Amino acid sequence: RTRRRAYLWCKEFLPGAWRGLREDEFHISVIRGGLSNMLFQCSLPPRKVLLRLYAMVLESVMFAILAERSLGPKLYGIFPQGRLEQFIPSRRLDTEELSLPDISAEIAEKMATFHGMKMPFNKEPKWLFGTMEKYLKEVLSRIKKLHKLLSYNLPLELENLRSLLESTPSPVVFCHNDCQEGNILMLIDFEYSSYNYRGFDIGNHFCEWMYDYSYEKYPFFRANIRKYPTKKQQLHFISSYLPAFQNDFENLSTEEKSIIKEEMLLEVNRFALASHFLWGLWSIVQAKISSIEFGYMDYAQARFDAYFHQKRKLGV
Amino acid sequence: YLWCKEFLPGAWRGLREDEFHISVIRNMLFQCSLPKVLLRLMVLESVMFAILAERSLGPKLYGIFPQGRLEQFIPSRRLDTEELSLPDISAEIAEKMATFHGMKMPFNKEPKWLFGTMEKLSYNLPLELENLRSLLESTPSPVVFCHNDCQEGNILLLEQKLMLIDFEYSSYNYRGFDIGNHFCEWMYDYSYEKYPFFRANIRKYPTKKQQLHFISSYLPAFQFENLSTEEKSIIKEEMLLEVNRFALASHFLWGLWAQARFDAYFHQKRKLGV
Ligand SMILES: Nc1ncnc2c1ncn2[C@@H]1O[C@H](COP(=O)(O)OP(=O)(O)O)[C@@H](O)[C@H]1O
Repeated sequence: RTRRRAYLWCKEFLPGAWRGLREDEFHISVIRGGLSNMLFQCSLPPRKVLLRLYAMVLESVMFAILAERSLGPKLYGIFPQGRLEQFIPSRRLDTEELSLPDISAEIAEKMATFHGMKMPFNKEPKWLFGTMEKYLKEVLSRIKKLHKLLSYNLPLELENLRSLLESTPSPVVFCHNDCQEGNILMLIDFEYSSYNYRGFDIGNHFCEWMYDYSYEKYPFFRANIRKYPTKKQQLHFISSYLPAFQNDFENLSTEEKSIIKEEMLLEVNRFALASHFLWGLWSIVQAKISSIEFGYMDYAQARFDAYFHQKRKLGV
Repeated sequence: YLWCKEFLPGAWRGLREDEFHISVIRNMLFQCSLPKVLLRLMVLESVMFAILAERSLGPKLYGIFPQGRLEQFIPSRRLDTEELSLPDISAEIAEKMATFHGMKMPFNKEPKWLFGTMEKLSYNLPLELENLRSLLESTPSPVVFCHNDCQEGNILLLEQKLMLIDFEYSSYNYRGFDIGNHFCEWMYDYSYEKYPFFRANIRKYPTKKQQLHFISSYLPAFQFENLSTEEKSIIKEEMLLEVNRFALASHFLWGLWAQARFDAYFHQKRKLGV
């Protein structure tokens, strides 16, 4: 029987009707069936709950806290396999919805709210170039494809970037770091969340207009470089973002306002380069150490070609 | 620090060593301050500490990472044993311990922690835990979010005079245990300079009157407690059985891996009827 454990958690953690409720009447339905996150719609007929099984205290102290602040589902029980999580009738929102004005703004301000937070995690801005440096080292028909990636001269370019981004001031704030369409229901899943350059969070969100992972045929993803936010679009994100992040912002002069936004367009767009390089690196390492399923070298090539395309567009 | 400078905001990022001074206090406790925070050197306790922190009924939480934590330094002395009997303190601890109980928490609601922990000289035991289980296996006591460690040296008289800290042991448990365990603490002084570091007295244990002025403060801060005076007495009487029998749990379990807490457990065994 599929419900093998399941019943045992829901009876034990959820109070009231779940307290006595016999096994003959435990109704569970699968929602997502993953190798490192299975989802389940356990209920009774808190009437329904979301079971989510399969160094990191981060994305569980995080989840808790957002459940305290009404900005995430409630935490109805936690245990070393997963958690029982409030069910909210909801769905992942697909890549094509991100450009909507309705949804875009919201995300911009929610990401501003997120960056606003002050949290009990390491504040040393290590995550970005510490991870990238580790992966580049690690890296050094597949055998074939890797060469074409490595022929780009990744070690050099990585310091070319270190240079470029070190010239680009970006405030250090608690970033989500994976703010793409499949993590917005409300903004969820903090696997890779940490303190980081705000630039990365945004630019990585922009990069994310290009890639759709809703896929069951290899390579399991689609890339549309002609789908990155336009200038007007970017600005508009930033201008739903700034007033949600700086209380002082709305009363600045237009030269002040305009100067910021001008400077922030440069910021997030140079950081978008980091998103291509980080994830490009990440993907290659997964083409080896992955029990998941995806087209990781293809994804790599996609991320890298963007990266070189990207930096031609910027001209520096 | 590292650790401190790694996690704290402001001047802390700019600090160096030597330029920072900690100060040992008790695994270990520490006391770090600028040229102040508590340094305590897994996931499940972190989730716990933070939620409590978030409900502003704990010290502030600044850092949390695998082998430890960084907390609000809360200017105060800790109470000593003799203060506990004070009608005013005892009452406040009863109102505090009550809310701490009425909190929803994301953990196991089947009391396993109690029996489980005990499982985990000439005193030949386990067959004693067997009565101790069966007996308490009867006693109905509503489950709640228990502190599991209400000693004087865990209650701060800060400079509503007090709040409670140090919840390393804060499981879900039978209400009887928490309340009862606190009562057992009136009997144990963890002062005394000489060996064996403590003094004890079965007479300092709260009387019928004392533990009642206590449990009549706790029920309002829990419970509408408009209910008839006769319904309140039945609630009180009710709870005494539970409180005092579950005080045997207190004694016994407190054979932390010397301290003849047993001598008392056998005592309240005669005194109880069972
Ligand atoms: N609290 C919740 N209540 C109801 N449905 C949820 C909840 N969280 C996630 N889901 C469902 O799961 C999908 C997203 O799952 P997600 O957690 O992003 O995947 P993964 O399990 O691989 O990390 C959405 O389509 C949504 O319907």
